[PDB]
Amino acid sequence: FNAKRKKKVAEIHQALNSDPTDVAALRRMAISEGGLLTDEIRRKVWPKLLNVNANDPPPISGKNLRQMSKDYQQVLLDVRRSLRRFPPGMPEEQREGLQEELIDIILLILERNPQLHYYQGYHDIVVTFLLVVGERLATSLVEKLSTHHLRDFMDPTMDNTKHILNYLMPIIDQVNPELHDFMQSAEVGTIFALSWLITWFGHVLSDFRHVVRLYDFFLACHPLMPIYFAAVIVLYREQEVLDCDCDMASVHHLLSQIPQDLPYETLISRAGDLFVQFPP
Ligand code: BEF
Repeated sequence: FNAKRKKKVAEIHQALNSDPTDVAALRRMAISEGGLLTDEIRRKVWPKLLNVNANDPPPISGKNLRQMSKDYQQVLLDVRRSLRRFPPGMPEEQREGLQEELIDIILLILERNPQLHYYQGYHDIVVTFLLVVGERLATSLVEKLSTHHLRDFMDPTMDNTKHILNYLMPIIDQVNPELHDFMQSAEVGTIFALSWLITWFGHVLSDFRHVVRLYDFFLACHPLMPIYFAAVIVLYREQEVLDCDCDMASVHHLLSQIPQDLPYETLISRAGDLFVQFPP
């Protein structure tokens, strides 16, 4: 509704202009329907959700960032194969400048944080931020995300099948023991969910506008929330899975193929509920 949107926009403005900043009202707003509504609003709100300040604009990239980055060839390759992330209406020139900044953001964060290891798909998170909030803020926000919500993904000692994936099955079991037991016998594992988690579902929801609204939700929530969103998608598809061919090839095949037009607002609700009933 348009009356509701006007009220939500004024409530966001009231929260930004309060003392103290009413961050609690901003999480509520990010969690509730439509999330934060616009990128202009997100440029102000996302840094509050991650508790990052207007700060020393990241001690500049040193000179020769690219020349000293061992991951430059990998990052260049990943970024070049990411054109689909950009509005099809976006002029070629404008897009190629954003690709240049996307490379520099990733490389700068890696250089500032040598304990972090690049992974394929990281650029799907970084480009979303660059498109929403621009290059300086994308850098300081993603850096905060990289050292917290994404750290295990960027840790090569960390075994991603342990850790984050290890939550998915008990979650599904808590809510639907049949589906749990079914997927157990298919020996399907949890690897199917992994691409979703490390790219924050950029290839699960088609509409870029839906993806950014999901980032509102993830930024407002505890860092394990994406696993509950994965769980809720799997549970949504229960019938389709219970009608499957029961093996690691069938089960994988179906779940990996994402339905068009998922009810994201409903699934976002359900992920918050599930989070409450089976917390980390
Ligand atoms: F050009 Be792909 F590496 F098909």
